[PDB]
Amino acid sequence: SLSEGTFEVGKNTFLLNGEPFVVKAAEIHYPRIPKEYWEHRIKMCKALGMNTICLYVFWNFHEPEEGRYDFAGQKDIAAFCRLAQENGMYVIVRPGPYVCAEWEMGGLPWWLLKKKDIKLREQDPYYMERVKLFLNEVGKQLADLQISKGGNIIMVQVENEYGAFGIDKPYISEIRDMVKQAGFTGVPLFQCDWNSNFENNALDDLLWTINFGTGANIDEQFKRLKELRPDTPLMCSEFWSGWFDHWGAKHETRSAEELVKGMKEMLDRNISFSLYMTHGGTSFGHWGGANFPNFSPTCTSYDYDAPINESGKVTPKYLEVRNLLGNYLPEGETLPEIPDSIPTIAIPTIKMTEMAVLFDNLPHPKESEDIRTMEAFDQGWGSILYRTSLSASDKEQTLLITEAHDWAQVFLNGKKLATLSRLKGEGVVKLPPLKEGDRLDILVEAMGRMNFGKGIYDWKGITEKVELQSDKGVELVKDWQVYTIPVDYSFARDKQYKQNQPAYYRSTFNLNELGDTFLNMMNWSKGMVWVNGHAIGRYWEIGPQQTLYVPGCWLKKGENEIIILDMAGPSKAETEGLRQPILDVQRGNGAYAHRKMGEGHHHH
Repeated sequence: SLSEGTFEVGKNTFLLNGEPFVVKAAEIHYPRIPKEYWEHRIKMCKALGMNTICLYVFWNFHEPEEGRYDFAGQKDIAAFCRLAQENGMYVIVRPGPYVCAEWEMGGLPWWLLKKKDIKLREQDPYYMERVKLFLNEVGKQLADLQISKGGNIIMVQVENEYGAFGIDKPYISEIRDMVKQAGFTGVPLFQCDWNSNFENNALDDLLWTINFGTGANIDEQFKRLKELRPDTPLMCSEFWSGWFDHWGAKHETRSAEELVKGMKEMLDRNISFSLYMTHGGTSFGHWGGANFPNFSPTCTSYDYDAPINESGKVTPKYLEVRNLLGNYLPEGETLPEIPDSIPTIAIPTIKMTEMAVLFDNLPHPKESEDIRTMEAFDQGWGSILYRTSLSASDKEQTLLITEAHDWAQVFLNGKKLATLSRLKGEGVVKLPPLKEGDRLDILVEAMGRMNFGKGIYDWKGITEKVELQSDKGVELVKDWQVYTIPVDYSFARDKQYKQNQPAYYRSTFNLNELGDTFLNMMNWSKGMVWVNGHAIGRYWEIGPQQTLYVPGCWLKKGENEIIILDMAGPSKAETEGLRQPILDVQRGNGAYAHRKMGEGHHHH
């Protein structure tokens, strides 16, 4: 076997193979970076002056269906770690089960919600059992990569900021035991929390660390920790810097100044850290999360205004941090060279030739007397259509959908009547006089499940009931035909394309030269996109994001295929490839209630 290296918690310092070592880590999310660019992004982190990469492990990404573990291709976290080792970069693993990170349900799998009374992030028998099985799989993948086994992994995390969730040491203790039983026994295990709550779940046999963002007061952050443990090395597990967007909210950026300063204060005290988002990348497909308690979906782009932008390019911020770090290098040391950027191409207008109307391409219906959530129909992602028939009526009636989780379109005999957005907490629809048998269609699109606090308990579809009010009172609407519309590329491809309402659009285009491009979705309403089978992510006319990053590595010389699922109908069925992204263009009326639009001068 390979020789055994070590990483230890020393006296006021970390020791890498017996020598003091300051962890200068780059936070990276392997699911948000095309597997073909992992190497490139790793090199960018290296030339930046980082010596370590911190990796959250996204549970639902690897086990989208109970029992169906996946660690191949984009999900091959071992491959990423090896790539990291091949570039002399150490790794710190945060194996979940919960990771937050503005990701779908904070990393927890939707199928856990199939158990109505499931209790998350505590010793619920079913939850704990799945956590143990998931961790064991992660162990089979990364345990042999611990530094103690010739690998590059120096530390492993126990849970994630539990202090901001509750107080349950027995739970944390069991999680710790599972991590150890999973195979991670050769390196130190650590906890991370806030200066104001780390004592609530702090275990004595574990390293304690603190998380905070730009503008924090270093001394005020570690003051208490030094008291409890005078000899413990200090580490800001996650230094949050930058800004991630939300649909319907103004785009923002953070100054390189404040960052460089914050990073210098810690460096000047030999305080270890992980720049929370050295490279954000993209929340491809349906993986983006959402804010809690006020539902707010994050944009597809996870640029974060990080040193390394979404497409992996150098930014003024990169240079400023690279130059800063370049000073704290060992005596007689030179920073590695900055890798060349990936070329960008502009693709000429692509006209969607084929079109397939969703209502004319429905899967088999699931029949249900009462309303049930999407998960109750064994679906975790995509859209879900609740259809029924209504009795005749002479006068107008009103429909109250009690919690269309996320975004719904309501149709009467195919004609759109209304659009209800969870961002505004809407739920009422006006019905005109009805004829016996009129068809009521309620198409509910599920966006990301909230990823913070109790937001993880986020059921999609219609959560409780649908009520009809008439001159005779209010009654529940029952007897439903339920159609689950999955996000699988396979489902989007298998449609009756031919040649207002929800539809799949398709077209092929030829390329003679490759490179990264940004699809202009300015002509479209809302939905998701696939290019050569890859799920590029969601888009929404309201912005701030208007383009979708498409990696050149997912493009091919010759014929390329693009499929777009548009929910409300485009202004024009065509898109184009730009060489620059659009992340600061908003459209339409406020997507949120005025008190959250953050602006008031002369409304009305």
